[PDB]
Amino acid sequence: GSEGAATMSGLRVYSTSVTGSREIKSQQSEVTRILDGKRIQYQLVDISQDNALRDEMRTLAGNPKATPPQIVNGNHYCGDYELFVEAVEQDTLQEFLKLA
Repeated sequence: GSEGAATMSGLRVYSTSVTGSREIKSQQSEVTRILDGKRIQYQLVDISQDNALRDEMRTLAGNPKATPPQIVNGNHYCGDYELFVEAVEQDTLQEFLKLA
């Protein structure tokens, strides 16, 4: 095994409540689900609430035509649902993010 100390990471999941795409939701629900199960410390950022977010998110990510979900670490941009799900599947979710 491996034990020592812990680290403080500001995980943020940029999701929305009002959407028509639908598919997005799935990604959002999933991300949160996986994150939930993984018991990862993160904060659900409702971009819907504040329109600004919608933008702030796009910028952070690096695309105006971006969409949720969106994983962010403190001031780092993990990636999208795919990038996330991918790692998760690869069992390297710790690498993708800013954990290790």
